[PDB]
Amino acid sequence: ACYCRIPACIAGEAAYGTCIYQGALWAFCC
Repeated sequence: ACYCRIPACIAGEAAYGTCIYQGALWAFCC
């Protein structure tokens, strides 16, 4: 599974780009 997160990816996750969702920019994390 991957996730859109604010402010950042959590433990054991790495960032692969961004999400644009509900008018904000999120980290795209897997």
